Amino acid sequence: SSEESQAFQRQLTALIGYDVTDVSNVHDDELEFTRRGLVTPRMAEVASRDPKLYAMHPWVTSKPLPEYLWKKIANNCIFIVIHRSTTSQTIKVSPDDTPGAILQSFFTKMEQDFVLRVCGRDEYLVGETPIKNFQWVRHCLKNGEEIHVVLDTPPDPALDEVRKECDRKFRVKIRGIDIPVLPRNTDLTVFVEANIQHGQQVLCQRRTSPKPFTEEVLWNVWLEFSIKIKDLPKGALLNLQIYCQLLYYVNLLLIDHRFLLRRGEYVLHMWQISGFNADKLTSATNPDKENSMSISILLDNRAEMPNQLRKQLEAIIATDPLNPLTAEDKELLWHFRYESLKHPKAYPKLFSSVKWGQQEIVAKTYQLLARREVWDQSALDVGLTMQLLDCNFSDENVRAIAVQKLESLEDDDVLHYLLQLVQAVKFEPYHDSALARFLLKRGLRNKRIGHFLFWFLRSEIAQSRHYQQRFAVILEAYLRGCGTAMLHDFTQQVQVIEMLQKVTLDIKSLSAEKYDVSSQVISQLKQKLENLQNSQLPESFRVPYDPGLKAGALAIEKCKVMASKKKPLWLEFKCADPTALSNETIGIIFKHGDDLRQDMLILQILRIMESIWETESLDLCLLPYGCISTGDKIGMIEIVKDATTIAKIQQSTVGNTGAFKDEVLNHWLKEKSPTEEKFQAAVERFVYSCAGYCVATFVLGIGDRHNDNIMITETGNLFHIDFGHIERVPFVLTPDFLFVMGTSGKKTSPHFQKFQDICVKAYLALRHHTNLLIILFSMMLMTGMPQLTSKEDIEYIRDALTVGKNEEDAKKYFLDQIEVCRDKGWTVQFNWF
Ligand SMILES: CNC(=O)c1nc(-c2ccc(Cl)c(S(=O)(=O)Nc3cccc(F)c3F)c2)cnc1N
Repeated sequence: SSEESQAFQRQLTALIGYDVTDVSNVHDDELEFTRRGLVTPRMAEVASRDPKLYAMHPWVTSKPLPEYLWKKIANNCIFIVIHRSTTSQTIKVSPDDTPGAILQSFFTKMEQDFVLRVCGRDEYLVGETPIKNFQWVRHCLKNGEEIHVVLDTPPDPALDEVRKECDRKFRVKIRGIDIPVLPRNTDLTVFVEANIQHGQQVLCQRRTSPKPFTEEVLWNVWLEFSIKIKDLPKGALLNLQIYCQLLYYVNLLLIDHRFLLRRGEYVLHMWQISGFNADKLTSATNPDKENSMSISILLDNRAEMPNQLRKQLEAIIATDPLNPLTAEDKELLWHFRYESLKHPKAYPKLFSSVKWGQQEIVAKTYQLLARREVWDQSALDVGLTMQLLDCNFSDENVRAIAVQKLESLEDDDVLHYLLQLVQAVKFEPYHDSALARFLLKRGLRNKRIGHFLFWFLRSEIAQSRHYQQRFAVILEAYLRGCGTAMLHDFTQQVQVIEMLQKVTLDIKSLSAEKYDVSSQVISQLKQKLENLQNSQLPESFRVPYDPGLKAGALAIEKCKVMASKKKPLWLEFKCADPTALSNETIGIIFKHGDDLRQDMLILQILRIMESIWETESLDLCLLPYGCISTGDKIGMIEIVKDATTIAKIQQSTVGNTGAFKDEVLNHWLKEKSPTEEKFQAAVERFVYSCAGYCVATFVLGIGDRHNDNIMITETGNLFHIDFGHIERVPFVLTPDFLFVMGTSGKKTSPHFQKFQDICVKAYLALRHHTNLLIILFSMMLMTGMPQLTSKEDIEYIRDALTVGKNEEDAKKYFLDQIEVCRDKGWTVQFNWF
């Protein structure tokens, strides 16, 4: 430790937003043991990575180029437009043409160190991929637009340079509980419930005598459990809870990171229930020693299946993730564990049929996992892998075969799944996990991944006390290997975000909950932005939410505070790239008031749904806008260009306190389209994007939305906003949407029939991926909600995806829902005030 060493570590702390060397809220070694453990995987990935592919991070896919999109290539021909200083020049090109081939199919069209970069962006077309297999290229095809690439020097890889670095039964003594003040109620009773717990399966449970609820309550009882010390499984948690009814909980790992039984005296500060949630499982103690309840404790311690059994089995094995097993189901899985091993899809259920509190069963479990050829030969099924990483599996061997599968994800697919894999770190018993390290590896290997990993981790560190220490240790590890270049770049973004976040807080307080932005507010705002430009603010920052774009200077006069109780800022920037082919603006909405973690989670489910749709050649035209959560009820949102809310459209030549008429959306649509062509391209886009959002939202159960929360672009693209947030309609298909499709008001249309057609296609696309959608929704709820039912809330999607139907029963169902919305026209829209 020099200065040096510590100098650098001070930078890290501000990048993270947490001090990982602080050891004042720990009662053991684990965290520091993870900092040192993560050194090896990091270095291995630094040492092993390609310097120039790392510096240029092509964003590519191995996936087939969809039916739509080929249908946008005419004569096996793709036009690319190079640029050198003031010169341009197109180049006709073939789908399979590697960027190296294209570059010389240009030098022959009349040295080595020139790269095919994108205009506007830190985005290279490089490495050995058919151009059609770069994502920027596919963005340009889907979107009707031309590919523009500058010709310049390949970024110096030197900038990315990484810095030099017993058969006794188990018992617990419950000494007592202490809390500086209760005043919440007068009196009542309290007991401590101590649960021995594995994969949220309670192994044993004892409680204390009840006693009067006073500021200090002492017991001081040995609670003897039914289980032997030797049958405690690794990852087993002492769960300690205070009831009246549940008020407080905390957990202690019975077995530690060094495989030793937790021995000794503990005073543990607890988390308060504020009224099935990832938070409940944390091995972290509450850092607030002042206001917190504490508890103190001492630890002193080959055959042939009856054709119809086999079909019993296969029916169990073919049932959904949320289908409960019975004692019988479990005994059948376990008894026929080797038969079950032949089915990859049985793995979750088979592992839930294990008695984890028996050492000899656990051992037999390990013996069957040594026999892992069927699993290792199986194609990655992400949904099934995801299930083994959720709250029901606390065993490291089980969780580690799940991660093993994830190893073959391409980078493109990591990115689809990144937020939910970061969130899944919360179901890990230990800080250092095969999952922790896979995310670490994948981040260091790819800058795009590594950038989102930063903000994903940072979002949790800034607002999860339960989980911020774990996530900070993993973030530090990332940061000590991403390169001083990336480090430089994160520092800047944090700098800007902090600056811009003060301004949105300051400005909010100034405005009352009254629907008016006062002269002197927009005055106050314009002021700070100048008083900040113009100080203060970096010459240019990378847009988080979109790491290719770089923002430069604000456009003070386009900036404003938004017609919302939340008073978000609407900021606009000049794009610091001269080579950019527009002068369109980079818009970021900063907002305090909403939990944008919920938005993130939903938005990422929606990108996934679009990939599901792509595999079956459907484009439902979602606009899943960028949205980075930054701290407690605060963060950033992407401004969609030429977009207007659907409430604002209705409050037209009409006006305010009334009333909703069925055209207007159509007029606005023609009003906005320069040619009757463009109009029709818009009505088309509307039928698709409409369909996508009705399926998506019905499945996620977030369909009943008010139309100030539904937007549309000038080109017909519908999109829901503010997921926020939190008589029944299944989705928002109002008369004004129908008109545009062309069916006032109980008939059929060429375009309604199409809409109905597209919904049915896309719905059925999703149910093919039913098990994947269900695990995502279930983790979503556990790691990003208020409270959620370990039956009914999660089970919504089961019923939405119409599990255990044929394609017929389902098409019916969805067309039924389409109707409910038509039968109710404007009811629920009006029902708002
Ligand atoms: C009026 N809003 C817009 O024009 C707009 N809104 C968004 C947007 C997307 C998601 C969310 Cl969650 C939001 S917001 O609810 O936080 N901001 C907002 C502020 C004033 C009025 C609104 F209707 C808003 F949605 C806004 C994106 N691009 C846009 N062009």
